[PDB]
Amino acid sequence: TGVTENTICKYGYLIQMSNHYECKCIEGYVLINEDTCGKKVVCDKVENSFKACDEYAYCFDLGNKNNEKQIKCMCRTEYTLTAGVCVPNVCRDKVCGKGKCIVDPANSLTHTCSCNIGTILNQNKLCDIQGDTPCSLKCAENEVCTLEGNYYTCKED
Repeated sequence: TGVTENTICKYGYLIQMSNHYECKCIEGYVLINEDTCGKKVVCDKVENSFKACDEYAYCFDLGNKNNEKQIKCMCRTEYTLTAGVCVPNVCRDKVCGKGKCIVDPANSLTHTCSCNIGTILNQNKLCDIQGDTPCSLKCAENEVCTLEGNYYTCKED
């Protein structure tokens, strides 16, 4: 199973889309897993290899028959680039319309689309249908569900 209403996001907070929950990271952090974030690290040392450097990305160093550092921010294993951002392999060059491609929690072998609020998912797994999903987050004390762009999130009053 992926992110649910009771999922705890390490160094991140819960957001709600039309048909799924997701974890979004605190300032200065990026996603390692669906529910885990780590500090965004600058890839400028071999000592920093495999540290978080972007969403689903970690620092990677190449020894191209060299002694110099050849380091870049690379998609973690089981992830690949799509539209300039690392995505799950099941999301390789997949489109969602008004939504975000994710791993399908009901079947890890396929992808699905987490649709922006105001759009629901069509039977072809495209976010191109107009529907309004109510907010189902459990917000903390002195907090209220707030629509921030494409996703609901709990915000302070």
